[PDB]
Amino acid sequence: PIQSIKVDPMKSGGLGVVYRSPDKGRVSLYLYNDGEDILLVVDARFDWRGEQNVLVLNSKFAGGEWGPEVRPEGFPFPCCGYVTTITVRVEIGADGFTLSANGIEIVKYPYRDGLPPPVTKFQYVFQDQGASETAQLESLSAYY
Amino acid sequence: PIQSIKVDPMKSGGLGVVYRSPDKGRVSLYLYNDGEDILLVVDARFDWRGEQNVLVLNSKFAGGEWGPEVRPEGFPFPCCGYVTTITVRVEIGADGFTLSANGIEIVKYPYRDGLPPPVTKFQYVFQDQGASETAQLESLSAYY
Amino acid sequence: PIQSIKVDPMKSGGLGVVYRSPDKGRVSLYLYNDGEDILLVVDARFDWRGEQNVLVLNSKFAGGEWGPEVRPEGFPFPCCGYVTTITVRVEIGADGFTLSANGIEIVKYPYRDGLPPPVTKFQYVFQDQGASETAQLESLSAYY
Amino acid sequence: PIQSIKVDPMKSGGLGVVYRSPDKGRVSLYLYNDGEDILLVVDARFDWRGEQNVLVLNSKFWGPEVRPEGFPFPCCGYVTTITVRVEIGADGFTLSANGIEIVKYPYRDGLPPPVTKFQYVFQDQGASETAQLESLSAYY
Ligand SMILES: [Cl-]
Repeated sequence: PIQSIKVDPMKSGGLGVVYRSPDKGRVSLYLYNDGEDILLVVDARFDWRGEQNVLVLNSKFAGGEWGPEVRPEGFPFPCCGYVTTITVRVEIGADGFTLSANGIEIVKYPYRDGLPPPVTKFQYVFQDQGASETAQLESLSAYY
Repeated sequence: PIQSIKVDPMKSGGLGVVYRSPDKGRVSLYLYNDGEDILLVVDARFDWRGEQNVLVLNSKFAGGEWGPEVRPEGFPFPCCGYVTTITVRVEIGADGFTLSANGIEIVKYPYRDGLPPPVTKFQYVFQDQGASETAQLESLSAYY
Repeated sequence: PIQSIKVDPMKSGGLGVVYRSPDKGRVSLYLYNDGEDILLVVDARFDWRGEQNVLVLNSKFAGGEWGPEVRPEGFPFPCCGYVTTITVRVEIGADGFTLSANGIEIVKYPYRDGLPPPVTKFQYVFQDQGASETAQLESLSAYY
Repeated sequence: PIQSIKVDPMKSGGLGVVYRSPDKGRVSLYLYNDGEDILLVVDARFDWRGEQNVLVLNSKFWGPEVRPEGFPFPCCGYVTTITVRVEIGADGFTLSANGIEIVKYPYRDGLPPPVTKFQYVFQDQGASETAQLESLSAYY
């Protein structure tokens, strides 16, 4: 349900994850620096606090408050309560993060004030909301 | 919008397709014998004849009539009018075909009476129903 | 040891193979048009009629003689009589083929005059020469 | 040419690497615990001090060295993409390359999982084509 890989400080390249989606709950991906600031959360809400199939991007300092949510369209939430295998990729660009899902680009996310790279940790968190089918993590990768 | 591969008669291995889903229309995959009978259609209805996110599998002889529809759950249609990359595979087993999408097994389908392998041809067909994102075929594969 | 796909007339995309290499003998990939001209042969000689670890490309008319033979470097022939899986890809570009193996571009190859695409058939052929490990075909693909 | 991923300690699953090979030098893959013990190194010697195209496995805190056949060192001057996978099984590591099993390596006393670190290290020895790391993976 929770796994991380820590990388040698990363200012370019990509982080990827493959997982089987849950019918309920949320899958969260956290990109941290050593300060443990959240440079980016990619928070895919399957069914979460009354929201269905909602993707949320945000950042924040370690003991800190969420910035504004961004909510892109195009994340491959399966219909009808189904589940599937999802591959997600975060490019660490000069500009900001680039998020792709199944090789399709979802959103460009410019780096937030005082939170640019290097990334040093990439974390998967599945949180349940009484799902019939819970998320299964298959892999975590760093792309150089 | 229509593309096929022709193979030496296959009685095992697999046929795969990758494509970018459409927001409307249907993507059907046809597996034929040398007689041009349809041993199997894998009919992914994204938005077709007032149906939405429906998978239909059936068989019929060349000029004949469709037999009994099977409508399995789990095919990973995207929510919300979104598109994604879908990988589908059909194994040709001893007793039936095994259909999988994104590496997850969808259903097993016993060969219909007098419609057994060998498969000799595997064809992708997308038919529009005024989609704003039309299907894009990426590849067709034969597995030994 | 011989397998082929016939595709619809292809002026675009690519064609792929995946196989487990032989410790001797040759593996040839032929690209035909409808007339059965050889628009390209990618002939990988592991141990063949005097030669070891040599790559040969040519084209010929169905009738006629060969052309000037090109022998690129870079083809991943394994050392020491080992075998491995080889992935090979032939892009059908505007001006010639591009050959790659395991994702590394091996050579570009301008179309011989009188022998441009459409390509209508991609064929794999293994010919033994007393291998302790013969080749095994894993897949053939058309990319659009 | 040195990279690592540190993972929450793993007693099952797998570690993968993809890189483009060098024509000289060695690329070495290390599996470490918390104390930097070498639970296993997979040392692909393309051209390394007299040895050519040799695979070497071992562990340390040296000890007996295994030398499996079948690792896909390319012939001639050549380089390619290589995909190596190491499974953390119950009996030991299982190592494969380009989808093919190369050998099984029982854990050695004092050196069991969990694995906390997987590290790639290319050391050059005059290569005209240097190694290029492409990705490092953990499988769960
Ligand atoms: Cl119909």
